[PDB]
Amino acid sequence: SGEYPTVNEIPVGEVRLYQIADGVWSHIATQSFDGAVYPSNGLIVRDGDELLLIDTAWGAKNTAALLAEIEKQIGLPVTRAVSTHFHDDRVGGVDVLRAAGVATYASPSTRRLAEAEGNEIPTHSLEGLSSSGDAVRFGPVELFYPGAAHSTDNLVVYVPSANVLYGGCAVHELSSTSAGNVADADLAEWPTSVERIQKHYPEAEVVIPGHGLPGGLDLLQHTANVVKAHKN
Ligand SMILES: C[C@@H](c1cccc2c(-c3ccc(CS(C)(=O)=O)c(F)c3)c(C(=O)O)[nH]c12)N1C[C@H](CN2CC(N)C2)OC1=O
Ligand SMILES: [Zn+2]
Ligand SMILES: [Zn+2]
Repeated sequence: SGEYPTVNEIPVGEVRLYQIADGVWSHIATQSFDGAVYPSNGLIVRDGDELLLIDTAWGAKNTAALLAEIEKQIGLPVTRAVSTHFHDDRVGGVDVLRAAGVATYASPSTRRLAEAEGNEIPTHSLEGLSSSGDAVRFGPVELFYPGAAHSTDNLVVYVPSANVLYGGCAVHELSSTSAGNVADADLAEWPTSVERIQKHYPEAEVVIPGHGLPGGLDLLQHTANVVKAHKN
């Protein structure tokens, strides 16, 4: 009833949307992994009379449910999707998207990693993002490569019309107590990558993590704090 959704308020196998700003929503879904249940976020950005999707809903059935939820709540077609790194919470569901008319994109680094690990593979490569600090425009968003953090390929997304910073899994929520799933992370570089985000997007008003609650700019510093203490 208007609070940011959590695993306790999303019915089994469903997806919820949350209005972030004019023409900006997050999507929230839950998934099981290694015997525990986790939420995850993605983004939806209005692109004229179409929608840009950032990240899948962590699995094929969740991503089908996402599309249905968008049709119900928004009613504009999703025409393009970007996955912000190679893990299943970002790309699992790309095959569903691709069979629903959505053109799927990711960096060449994400595509290589997804292929190597047996995850679903976005169709199109996003050039111009291979060097730390790189940024490109993609419809109504800017895509930014901050450097290695949660993964070596992680991208962040900025919505300049609304000053919304979608950090993806490079950014953690304020309640976090450790740096999440660090299997593919660079803990030593991650603070430097977060500093790059803070320097590039100082006017961000909303910051959305890859998992958990949105907040303000403090999510960035909090992230650096939890990563440095996880590494220690
Ligand atoms: C599919 C993905 C994955 C699965 C399950 C949980 C998470 C988590 C995760 C997020 C938050 C918390 C709570 S908190 C910050 O701790 O308070 C938390 F507890 C965990 C994150 C993240 O942090 O983004 N992601 C996860 N995967 C899979 C993976 C395995 N790799 C692939 C091989 N190369 C080995 O690595 C990863 O990220
Ligand atoms: Zn990940
Ligand atoms: Zn994640």
